[PDB]
Amino acid sequence: VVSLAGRDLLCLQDYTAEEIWTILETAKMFKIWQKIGKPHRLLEGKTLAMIFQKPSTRTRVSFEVAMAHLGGHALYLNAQDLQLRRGETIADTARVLSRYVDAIMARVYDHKDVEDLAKYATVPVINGLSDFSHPCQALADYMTIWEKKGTIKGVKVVYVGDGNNVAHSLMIAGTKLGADVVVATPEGYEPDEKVIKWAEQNAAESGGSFELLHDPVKAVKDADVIYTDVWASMGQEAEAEERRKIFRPFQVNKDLVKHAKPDYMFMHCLPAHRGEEVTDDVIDSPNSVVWDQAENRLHAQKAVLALVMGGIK
Amino acid sequence: VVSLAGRDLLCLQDYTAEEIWTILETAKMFKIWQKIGKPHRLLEGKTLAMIFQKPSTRTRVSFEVAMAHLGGHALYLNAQDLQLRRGETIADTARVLSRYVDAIMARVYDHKDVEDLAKYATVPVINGLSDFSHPCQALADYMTIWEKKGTIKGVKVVYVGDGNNVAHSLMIAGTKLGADVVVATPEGYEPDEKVIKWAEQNAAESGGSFELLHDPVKAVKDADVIYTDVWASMGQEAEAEERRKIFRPFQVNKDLVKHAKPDYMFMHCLPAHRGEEVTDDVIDSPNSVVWDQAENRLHAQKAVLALVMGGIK
Amino acid sequence: VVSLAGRDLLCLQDYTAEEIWTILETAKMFKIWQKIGKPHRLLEGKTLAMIFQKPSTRTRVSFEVAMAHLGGHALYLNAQDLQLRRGETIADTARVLSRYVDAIMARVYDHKDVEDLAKYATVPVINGLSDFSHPCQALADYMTIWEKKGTIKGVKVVYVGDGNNVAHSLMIAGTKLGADVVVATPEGYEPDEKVIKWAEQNAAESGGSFELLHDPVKAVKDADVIYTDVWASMGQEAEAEERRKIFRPFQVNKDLVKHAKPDYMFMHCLPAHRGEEVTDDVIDSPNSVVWDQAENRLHAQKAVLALVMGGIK
Amino acid sequence: VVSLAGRDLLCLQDYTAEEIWTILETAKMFKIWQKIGKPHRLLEGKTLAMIFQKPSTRTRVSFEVAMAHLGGHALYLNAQDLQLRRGETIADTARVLSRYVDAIMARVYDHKDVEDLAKYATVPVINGLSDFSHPCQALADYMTIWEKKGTIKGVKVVYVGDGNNVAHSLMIAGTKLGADVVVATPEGYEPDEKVIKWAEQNAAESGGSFELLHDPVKAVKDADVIYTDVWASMGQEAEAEERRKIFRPFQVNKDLVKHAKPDYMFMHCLPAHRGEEVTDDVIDSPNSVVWDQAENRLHAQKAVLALVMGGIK
Amino acid sequence: VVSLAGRDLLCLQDYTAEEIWTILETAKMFKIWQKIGKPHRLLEGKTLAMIFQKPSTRTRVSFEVAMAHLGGHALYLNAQDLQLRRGETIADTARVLSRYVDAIMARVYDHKDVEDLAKYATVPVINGLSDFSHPCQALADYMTIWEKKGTIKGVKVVYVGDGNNVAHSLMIAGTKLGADVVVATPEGYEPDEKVIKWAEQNAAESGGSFELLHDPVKAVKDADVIYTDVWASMGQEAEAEERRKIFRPFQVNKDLVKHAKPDYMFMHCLPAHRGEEVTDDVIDSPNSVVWDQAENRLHAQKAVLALVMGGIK
Amino acid sequence: VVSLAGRDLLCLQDYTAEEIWTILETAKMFKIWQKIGKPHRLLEGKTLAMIFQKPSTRTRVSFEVAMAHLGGHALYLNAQDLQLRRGETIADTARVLSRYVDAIMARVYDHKDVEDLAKYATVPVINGLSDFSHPCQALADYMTIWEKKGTIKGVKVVYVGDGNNVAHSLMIAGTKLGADVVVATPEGYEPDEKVIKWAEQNAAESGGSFELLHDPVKAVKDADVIYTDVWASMGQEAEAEERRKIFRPFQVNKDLVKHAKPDYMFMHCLPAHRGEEVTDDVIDSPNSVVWDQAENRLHAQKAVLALVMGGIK
Repeated sequence: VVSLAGRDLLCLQDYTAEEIWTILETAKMFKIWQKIGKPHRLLEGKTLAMIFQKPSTRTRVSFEVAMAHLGGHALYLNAQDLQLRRGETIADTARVLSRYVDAIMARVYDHKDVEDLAKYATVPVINGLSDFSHPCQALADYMTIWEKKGTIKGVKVVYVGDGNNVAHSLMIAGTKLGADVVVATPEGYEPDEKVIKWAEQNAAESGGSFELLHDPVKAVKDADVIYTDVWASMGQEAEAEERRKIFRPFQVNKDLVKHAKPDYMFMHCLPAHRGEEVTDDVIDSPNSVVWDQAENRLHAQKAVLALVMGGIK
Repeated sequence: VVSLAGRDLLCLQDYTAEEIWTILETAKMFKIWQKIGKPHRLLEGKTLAMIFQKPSTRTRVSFEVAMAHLGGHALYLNAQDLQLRRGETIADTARVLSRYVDAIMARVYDHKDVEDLAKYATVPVINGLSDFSHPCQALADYMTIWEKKGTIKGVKVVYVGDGNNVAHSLMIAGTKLGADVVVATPEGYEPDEKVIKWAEQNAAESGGSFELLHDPVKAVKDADVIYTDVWASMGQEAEAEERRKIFRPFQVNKDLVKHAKPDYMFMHCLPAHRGEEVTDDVIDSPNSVVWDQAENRLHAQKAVLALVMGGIK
Repeated sequence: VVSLAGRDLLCLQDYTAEEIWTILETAKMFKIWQKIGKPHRLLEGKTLAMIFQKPSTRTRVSFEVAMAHLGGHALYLNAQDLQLRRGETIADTARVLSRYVDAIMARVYDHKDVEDLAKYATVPVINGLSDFSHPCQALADYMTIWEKKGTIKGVKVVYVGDGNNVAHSLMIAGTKLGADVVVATPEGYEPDEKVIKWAEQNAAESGGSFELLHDPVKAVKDADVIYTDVWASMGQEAEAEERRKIFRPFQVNKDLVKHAKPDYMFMHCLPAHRGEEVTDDVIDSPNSVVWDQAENRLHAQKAVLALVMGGIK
Repeated sequence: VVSLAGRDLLCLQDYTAEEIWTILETAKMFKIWQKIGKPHRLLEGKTLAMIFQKPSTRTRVSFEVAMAHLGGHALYLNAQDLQLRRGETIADTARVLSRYVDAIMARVYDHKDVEDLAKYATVPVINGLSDFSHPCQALADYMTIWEKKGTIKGVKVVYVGDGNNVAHSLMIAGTKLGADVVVATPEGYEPDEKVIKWAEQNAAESGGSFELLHDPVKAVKDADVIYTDVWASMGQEAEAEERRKIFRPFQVNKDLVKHAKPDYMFMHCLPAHRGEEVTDDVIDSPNSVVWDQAENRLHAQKAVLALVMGGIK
Repeated sequence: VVSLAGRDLLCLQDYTAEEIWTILETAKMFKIWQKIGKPHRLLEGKTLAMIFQKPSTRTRVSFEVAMAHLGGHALYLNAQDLQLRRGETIADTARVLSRYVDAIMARVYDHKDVEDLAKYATVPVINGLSDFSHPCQALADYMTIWEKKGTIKGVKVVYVGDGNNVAHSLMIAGTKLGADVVVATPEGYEPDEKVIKWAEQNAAESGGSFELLHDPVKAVKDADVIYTDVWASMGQEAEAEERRKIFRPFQVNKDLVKHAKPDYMFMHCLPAHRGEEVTDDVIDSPNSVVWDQAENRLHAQKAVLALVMGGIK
Repeated sequence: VVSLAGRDLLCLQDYTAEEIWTILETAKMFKIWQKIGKPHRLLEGKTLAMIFQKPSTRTRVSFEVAMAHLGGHALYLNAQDLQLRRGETIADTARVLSRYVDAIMARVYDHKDVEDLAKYATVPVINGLSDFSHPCQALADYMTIWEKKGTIKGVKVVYVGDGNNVAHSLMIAGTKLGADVVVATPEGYEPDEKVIKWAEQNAAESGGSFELLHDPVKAVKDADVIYTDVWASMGQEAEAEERRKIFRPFQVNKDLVKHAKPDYMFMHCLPAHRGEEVTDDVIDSPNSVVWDQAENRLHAQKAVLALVMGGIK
């Protein structure tokens, strides 16, 4: 294990497999503490400023509950209080905030904002969701796979659907952890080339693999976990619901799933659009693991805060 | 007294008189603890997610202060973060939330929502206000009557004005507790028939009574407590202020009150529209009890949280 | 030092120099406690209701972090939950709130509102910002000057730009503390005459001085600290950016500053509009003290809460 | 309330109504503490020797759990370890035991034994069950009636079946508490005359009443609570199951019960012989209260130990 | 890991591999805590009623010591106090007991009794030994194999001798955990067909295997652990010591063992009948692991109590 | 004083006078702690397994109360749970028990059993009573003499009656402590020759003495303490009450006692058979000290547990 004291968590490609393992182990520990009822208020009086430039309840309550469990306090800054680059330069808000709080967690559209926030920060900055990546989710996801499957190594996890931020992060972490990851997406909707390049170099070292495809049924062959997420042009509606014809084939359903292992795990980072990317039969099939996966958002984030704030000096 | 560990509080007709008494006694106890300065952080590290689909400060601060006193933490979810049936099925948000928090308190329009929330919950669900009922208010109200009057039994409490959610709850509880309750409302504005039926069966058992009327001065005869609330077509304005001509006669004022006992108590669940349902002379007369009644919202809710979360197993 | 138990903090002209010194000393103490890592949860279970009628992050997080450090809890009431004089008379909300919380801190436009709030309160009311004054800022400001300069007495602090609320408060406190204060503003934009009168009577007693001027370069002569703030017709834009021609001469820049002492301190209460009232060269010059000044908002407010709530009886 | 420090609890006729009320109030308090999860280890290191001359699980686990909750320790002495008058004079075992433990609770056949035990004791002696009386059960019983019914005063509690030890105690307490008690038993099986005499003198003072009868249906008329217990010649079997013909008419069943109030409570001190003294329809009817009644054995005994051992001097 | 809060432990076929792993991990943790001397009284004031319908010291002291370590209290109910279906219906004793204690652990002959106990319970019920299964032993056993061998997966554990309750449980767990399990028994003495069917379906999923045989030397080939237990017609004696001729060939001895791996582990759940199923040379050979295995009964049960009682809500 | 950490207490001839003094001093200390109400839970979480092969309440409750006072837990194993050499070799039960508990205290017939128990133990073994000796009683006895008489040295303690286990131990300790001990017994009923030899060698070193006699009146001449115990063929009854004619002369009574010092102390280890070995006049004469002596069983054993378990390493 290694110290992460004072670190930022913008993107996992900055992390070594050992650092990402440090967080999963501490998280497993905290999860057990919690199941047996053992208190662990390790951050009394510590404060975490959560800046939300676009709502997200799962992230807001998982970070807020995580801090409460550790005895600290998360303040919730909204878009009606905190636009970033509007009433003051991002550098200035970072400077002042770092005089009051102990760590910042930002949920922002433009990844460059969370990056600017970190550069002038002085206090650890965590990325709860940007358009480029979602690290906290990957940690929860691989934590889940690790719990259920017993290992992350030779597991074929395949993501089907639009290549977005969580897709990026599933690639970066799994490939760093040694998993054989494959992503299948409609032709013009594949992950950013930079992260694809990343995924391949990462893969060499962890004897994992990465593989882009454009045919779901091929991708999902003999899969251990099938993962999906909501799809493109979010806010599209009938007035550009085009995502339907193109993405529709990718919908995780009874038939697609049939190509995976009998004991495959279905994952989705929520929210689900039952009917689109996934059907009732799947999310609710006993192969579904969406809730344990949701829960691990609490444990995993509980570990990164303790690790990056607790290691004080 | 009885355990309420794990129970939901959607409507008091599900509660026995003993269960409602359990909460009032624990509440009286907590109120005394508070007056003498004795701490009682019985829920350290416990979290309560408050979902507000429509604002309400009295409820928001009474639940939030109640949890702070017990050492726990209430997270406040707004309408800009949490519409219910919009970005995800109510069943799904209930499932995920119940993986993070320890109890949910919802303030929603449609009572069916709080009901759906409870069905998929796994964690206790409390109804802070729906269009059908307001249990937390009745508990505070009867707690107040119990304090001041010394008993709830043979007390004639009469509600005058539109038959709404608090009207429903005043009927359900008082009639369960043995009070002689009467509700007087303009002809087309009387409580839901289902709760009226409830009130009558309940009344048989607690030797109380219920009685619908349509003439305030008759209703308020020899009354111990006269209760009122804001009136109909809320948001009506001059463009359908019709509530004026019809409801106006019901306005609790110096003359109406004159028919009640000399030592009658005036109650209102706030907010007051001084000038409409009640006049300055009344809410501010020494017969008014609106503030002690407001305060008991803290003590009563402090008891239901401790009772339904504290009794853990 | 003196007790401030139960006091309100609407405006510092109500305070004696000893009372304002009591708060600065307690604040210095709390700042040292904090630097050495010594806990001081003096207000466990205490709650502070923050009413924001107009956003302000620096105030919101400084009060919220201050209460967390003391072990209490601040509830944040927004404009979407709490308009003041809309759904209920300010007297009524004050009455009910004072049945739940231990102190109220209001950020409101009309100073008369914070004044009405205090009159019906029962619980201490603190003014986090009104259009007439900003006491919490002056305390932080003079605390900063006291730290850096070693004294407040014979220090010439000069404010340049529109005479607003913070201008009012810089005058009232500095002049009460014995500083030689001067305010320079464009001809039709000078501080309220009432506070100017105040500043002069105050000055007699503390052998300080006050002096209105309309020429920045004269004002800033041999100055110890040069202070500025954002300027007039806020929300003006190009459609009445008139503030430009008139205020432009007042812009704190390399040349203006050149008239001050070599070791002068530049202060600004933030937010800064780099380019308008101040330029990059100044706020970022090593003479700038804007961040220590921002930080002292935490320590100073931490002292007023402890002082006005801690002294319980 | 009054001190019971150092007292013995052999029979309730030695207790005043105030003393029996002291124990019920302390018990109600402890019950609430328990429902909210508030610890109360008031007897750390204290030990209670339980002597069982004839098995009884309900008593053994209720006393043992009660002491664990208070942080003390109950040692369980069986008939294979402790016959009383066999290997040593009862006076001698009492003397030695009182050098080791803090209170003794004995479950013995001959009431004279528990009486001898107390005479040489030095340490409080509690009677968990003798052939003459069962005080701990009456306390639980009247506690239950008090909880459910709201008072003990004008409540008609009627016991039907063999007049035994619990019958004795129901008479002694209820009549001391002001209840209108009636006992109906087959002709040759009525309570001891001494306790019947007691019941009548007691009744005068508490405006209650007592009344022996020999016709169940008459006895149960308009009853609030109908109570029964197992019946005569225990161990009789077919070889003297005579109790059948004679007692059979007394069996609490659907028809008998029909004469009581609609909201009557059915009580039984357990064990039940479903089929004999009571039928499935009754013990399991929602009018049955046998389990809350069983539970109150814990709370009531928790109060007598705390009261008679806690009040140390 | 997963919550087991409120669960019963009658048979491990109800448990997922993850749930059984949750308990082993928590157990490993508690074992380390214990070796370093770190306290963990996680269940203060909690009580566990142990019902023994047939003696068993190893189980009685392991559960009793486990609860003492956690700060709770186990009450021991014997056959002289608690026959089940004798003086009262099993449903009734379950109801009353669940009003006093926090969990029940039963050691009974007929598995249907422990099943009935759980159905009317309200409080978690643990099966310490029935004629169908012994879950607590399997957990200890696989915990031991996991410690020593480093994994449970590809380990060939073979059980030789009468197919009884522990045989059932070794099959159910090992096969659920992925081990290659084989059971060899004399022709008419093989495990129940239902559990054999279970073992095979379970095996498919955990890439383990199961295999019934009737020739010990074949069974023990290349085995990692050789397990045995006492044999048939217990209480048989010379007057039906028939078990001798038939079972004798199965006796684990120097020769049989010789077919296993050099580093094989010998396990037995005790009591041993040195001379029958195993010889001095084996139980005492350095390949024997019977005591570490016995010890893990403490750690494993310490984990299930903490897990099923500690996770309170 | 000296450490006794990890020691066994089978027989006091293994102990030096300093070791036996270490225990008496620690015992005196614990007795004072207890009289002033000072807690001393020195063995939290520690467990003591008491194995009783033949009942004994005084020993069972003194060890059980002693452990409760120290915050540990004694488990009571009976003859219906633990025969020693029946269902498993004594070596095996010792091995397993020593994996669960922290010390063992055995009450067994055959001293060789307690000796075998200790040989395979790993955990301290204490002998609460065997047929050869009763160490815990001697410690209490000499503690008593030490308290009352002020010293043990030149005190003539004489034992009259059958030479049994306590006789053995009175000889071994007193003679080790320097007392002048004499034992008088009917001709064929004198202490084992081995311990008599012991007593004489021991006596040389502590300038005490030992002396066997067969005439009580001579023995009791000028005695400081006269000690007796129950007599021979226990279970004899009229069908071999022969002990009467032979032992009768030895009965401690008014006349015999008359030969002792005026301030002599009468001791008996209980149980007393008032009428046989001693008469009412003696055990109850103010010269009797049987109860203080009984009480010191608690203090003395409280010291050996703390000493042999507390000194951990």
